[PDB]
Amino acid sequence: TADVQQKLAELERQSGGRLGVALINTADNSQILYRADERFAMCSTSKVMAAAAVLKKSESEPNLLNQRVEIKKSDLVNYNPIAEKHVNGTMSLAELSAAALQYSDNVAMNKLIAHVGGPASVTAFARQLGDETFRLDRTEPTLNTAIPGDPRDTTSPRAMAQTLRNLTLGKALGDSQRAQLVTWMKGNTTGAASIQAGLPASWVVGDKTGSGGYGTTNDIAVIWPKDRAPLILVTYFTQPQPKAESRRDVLASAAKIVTDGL
Ligand SMILES: *C(=O)[C@@H](NC(=O)/C(=N\OC)c1csc(N)n1)[C@@H]1N[C@H](C(=O)O)[C@H](CS)CS1
Repeated sequence: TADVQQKLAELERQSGGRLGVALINTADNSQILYRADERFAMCSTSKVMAAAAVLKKSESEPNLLNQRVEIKKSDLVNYNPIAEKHVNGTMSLAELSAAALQYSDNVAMNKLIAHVGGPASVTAFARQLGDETFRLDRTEPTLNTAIPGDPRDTTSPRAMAQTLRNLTLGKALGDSQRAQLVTWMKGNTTGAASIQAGLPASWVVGDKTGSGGYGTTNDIAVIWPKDRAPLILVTYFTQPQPKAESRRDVLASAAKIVTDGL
């Protein structure tokens, strides 16, 4: 629609920030892009890549997901809703992926990064997927700084949508891993107010939210509307003021504007 671009434009200005958007309609492989080629701080939406990178590995390491991992009281960071229940205990990689994807647990992310060899190797996995834009550079919690102009821990809407389609729908992962990722994302607890709040209440959403400094509010989602082919929707939104508040409603409006007619 001619209007869509102009609507996202006004949405962006009224919202007073920088709005990145990339929608893939698997019905006709069409796309809606808005600043789809600019870098945005990923924030916790980065957690999908790390877990996917662990999933990839398990394909070539029968278990891997069952390996236990020590939760040291030293490990705790700023947001630890599941790990904190296992200090001086362990959690499987399967349990950390789940905890990272569905509760945005920051310790589990750090564990995931650990077991794939640091952020550079998670980036190396993105390259094995043909994603040339994704870069993980830091650990939790500092990778969420979202300091403007910084390129650390960023990607583009276009890159992340194609990648997320490859992971949840395509063949980046074996059939069993693909299904596990989708179950995990389908079970997220943090997304109710972001992409999902812009869709009909009946559609099924698997999403990973992200938030960070400068009012940065992100969400990346695979969507299965009833009686339709799925959509991949990346919405990234960032703000000038370092202490600007989150704006999850911006992401819902964006999802609102790009699905009108679907
Ligand atoms: C990841 O992007 C996730 N949050 C964090 O990583 C947090 N801090 O790291 C800098 C954090 C602070 S409070 C909190 N709940 N998380 C994003 N935060 C949102 C949110 O609504 O706060 C959800 C967690 S409910 C996941 S996204």
